[PDB]
Amino acid sequence: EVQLVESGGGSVQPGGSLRLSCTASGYTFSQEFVIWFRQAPGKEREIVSGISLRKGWTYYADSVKGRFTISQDNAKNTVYLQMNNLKPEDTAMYYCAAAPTATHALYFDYWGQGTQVTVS
Repeated sequence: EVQLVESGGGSVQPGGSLRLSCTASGYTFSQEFVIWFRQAPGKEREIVSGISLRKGWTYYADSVKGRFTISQDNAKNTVYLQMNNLKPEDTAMYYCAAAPTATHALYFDYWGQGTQVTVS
């Protein structure tokens, strides 16, 4: 009984900006870590960012550091991904996922239908 729903994608010019949302519902208290991952057609899933909701620790893929920022709003039970200075290489479907621990990518779960980001 946890569900995550992604929104906020769109088409933007190179250098532009989007804010994605990951809106959670259900008994989400166990799901202390949240990630955003992306998948482009014919490529493998890439984790772009993660956050510990309890401690505020963050992770970023090297190629998004300085461009993307993950944050949370607990009243809205939402995690956001600010994407600034977007690049063609960022084009993909974006999903969010959550887990009780931060040891294995495989344990992250509960992604929704994703949201498309296109940079051109």
